[PDB]
Amino acid sequence: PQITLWQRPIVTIKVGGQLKEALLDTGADDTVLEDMELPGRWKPRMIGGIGGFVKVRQYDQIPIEICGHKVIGTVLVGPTPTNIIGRNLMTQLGCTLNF
Amino acid sequence: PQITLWQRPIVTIKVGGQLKEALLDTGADDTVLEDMELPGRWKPRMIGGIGGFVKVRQYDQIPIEICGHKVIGTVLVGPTPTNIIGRNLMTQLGCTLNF
Ligand SMILES: CC(C)CN(C[C@@H](O)[C@H](Cc1ccccc1)NC(=O)O[C@H]1CO[C@H]2OCC[C@H]21)S(=O)(=O)c1ccc(C(N)=O)cc1
Repeated sequence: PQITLWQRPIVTIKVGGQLKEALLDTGADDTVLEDMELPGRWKPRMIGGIGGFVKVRQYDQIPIEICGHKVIGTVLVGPTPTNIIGRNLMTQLGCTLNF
Repeated sequence: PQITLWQRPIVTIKVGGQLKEALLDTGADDTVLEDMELPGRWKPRMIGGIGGFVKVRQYDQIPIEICGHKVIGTVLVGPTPTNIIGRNLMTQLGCTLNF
């Protein structure tokens, strides 16, 4: 669709068998999800933002369904205050910024 | 313009007489710039980023030139990893996200 930015661009996603709301975020290189269970091996990272850094687990090749579209990519899991869909998945949707 | 998301959507802005690089950030409610000096009075504000809450200076009705367009609105100034243009100004650009 065409999503305006008058409000937060929040969409419903399905990941790890769980349904949740997440923010379409052009300012995020990668997708970052609030603490949840995911299968497989992971690697520790530190990612930085406005309040400083948060410790996350990096999972690779995680399928996520976003607005009825199945995409796959890197997901970072940790104590983020909100679920963020980053550029690494938005590209798979063919999502662009337009003005 | 149409901006794909394979790379960071960075643009040059002109603000307070200076040129700066800034990130078009749909995950940001607000526009947040690194320490700067802007005219007029400021008001206290606390914002919550990925790492926690941060004190910033809120300046109102600041003109910024972005991609050839003049926007005028609220600018928060404080410790940020990068200058971010949030939805408050992107709406003035007429920015939308599209599939
Ligand atoms: C600040 C930018 C440069 C990076 N951040 C993405 C932003 O869009 C970040 C996303 C977000 C984090 C926490 C709560 C709500 C939204 N937004 C963000 O910090 O916005 C600030 C300014 O306006 C306010 O509205 C929402 C929170 C406040 S990030 O910190 O969340 C981030 C950092 C690293 C990565 C990564 N390494 O992939 C991904 C995301």
